[PDB]
Amino acid sequence: ERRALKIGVNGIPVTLEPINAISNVGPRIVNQIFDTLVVRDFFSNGAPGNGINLMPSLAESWERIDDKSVRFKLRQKVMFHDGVEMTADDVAYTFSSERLWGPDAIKVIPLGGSYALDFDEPVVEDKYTVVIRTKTPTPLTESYMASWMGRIVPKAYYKTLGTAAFGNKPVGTGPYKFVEFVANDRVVIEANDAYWGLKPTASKITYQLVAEPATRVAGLISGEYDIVTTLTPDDMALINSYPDLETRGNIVENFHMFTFNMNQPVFQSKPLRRALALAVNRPLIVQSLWMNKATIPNGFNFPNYGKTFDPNRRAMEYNIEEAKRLVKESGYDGTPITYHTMGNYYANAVPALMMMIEMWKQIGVTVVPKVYAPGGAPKDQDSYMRNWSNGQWMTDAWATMICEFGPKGQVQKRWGWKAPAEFNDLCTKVSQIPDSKERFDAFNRLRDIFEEEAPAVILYQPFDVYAARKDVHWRPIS
Ligand SMILES: O=P(O)(O[C@@H]1[C@@H](O)[C@H](O)[C@@H](CO)O[C@@H]1O)O[C@@H]1[C@@H](O)[C@H](O)[C@@H](CO)O[C@@H]1O
Repeated sequence: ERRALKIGVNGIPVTLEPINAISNVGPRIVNQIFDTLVVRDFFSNGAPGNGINLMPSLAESWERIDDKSVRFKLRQKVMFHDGVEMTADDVAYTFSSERLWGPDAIKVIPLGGSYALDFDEPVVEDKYTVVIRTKTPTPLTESYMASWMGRIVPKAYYKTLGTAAFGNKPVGTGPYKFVEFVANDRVVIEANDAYWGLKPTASKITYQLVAEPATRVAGLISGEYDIVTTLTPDDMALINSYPDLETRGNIVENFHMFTFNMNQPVFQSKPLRRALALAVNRPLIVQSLWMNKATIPNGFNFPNYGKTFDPNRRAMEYNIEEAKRLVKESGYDGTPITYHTMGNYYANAVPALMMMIEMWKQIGVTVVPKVYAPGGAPKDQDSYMRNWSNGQWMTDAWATMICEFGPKGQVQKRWGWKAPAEFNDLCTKVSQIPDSKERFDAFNRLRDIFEEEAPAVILYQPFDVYAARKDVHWRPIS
């Protein structure tokens, strides 16, 4: 009745510590090991999978007390996988200064600071009651707890081991418990029948790295895998021609992009970055490799932002005439520039890059592909152009414009983007004021500056496709 599931995946996270595993490949695993206080109802308000009403999970109930404080009443007798009961101390530790948003915490969870709300120290009222607090007002606390930043960790065990060692031997409250993790190869988790919620329906799940998508499709066809991830619309006809298999595709709240190491002199200033941005013919790429199913957004602007989504925003421009003009003004001598990609970790990463190489050749820029295997990533000093993605993880434009591209983020700090002062002042301003005409117009100014500066270039939202045996009725692939 309960089968062992074998999942062929595009990649394996570098760790299983829930925040440091935030990526396209970590959530599908950590989502089964850990739980959150609340969860989004993906089908609320008639939504076809992207609904936002919040429902109980580790917290049975919650009340916003004021514009800075939310009280959570926790479920009782919830057990971590090692048999330690979960209490308000564990939830307080999860969002503490020590673990997440303090100065020392940023050394081991490098992105904790940039992805945190403006937290103050949680208050434990009793064994099953915790108050999550912010130093300044924010309405996002509750939805933040349903996000990939809100997975609850065990205080005693986590603090003893440290963030890094915990990541190799994680302990959570989720429906599956950790078995093994082999870097760049597999993760195995097993049913936790002590789970507080619905009993797990699989006995074990193995996430196995299968780098090439054609090999994943072939493994599903042979019965080696029950489920496979990160396919494209082109694979659908063949898979659906098998009566015992099926595919599922949808536009994800994530965008593919290319970006630059702006510590490098060739990309320290905007002209050549913007030239490469203006030479990208996105409809051609979408028509050639995505069967016109991938979506091109009107800027760094997505419907899930709600009040900060601008449905009337103009399209991102394509101007080869201006791109040629900016290549010359930059003094670009013709030196080849590398573009690093971990194979097709991103669906259509290598075929899209080859099309963009030809587009860039037509504006006088020579770009060379540098394709590497998992774990063979280059040092920052050797990275020039690279591909990336950003999952739009909040119902507010704060994510990912401010958490990734703002003054506290990795694009400015690690990757050297010298953002104009107006950009960083606007990031600061929006994080103070509530939803209004002022906030809506400020995010539009940030979007305008993003396109002028080109620290990254948005390509499209992929039409994500996965496949599975029709007799596998539960697929832990998030
Ligand atoms: O798999 P990727 O695209 O990017 C991951 C990186 O996170 C990871 O460090 C790198 C090396 O292992 O491999 C991938 O490029 O995940 C991004 C996050 O990096 C990002 O924080 C989030 C929100 O913006 O969106 C996505 O989930």
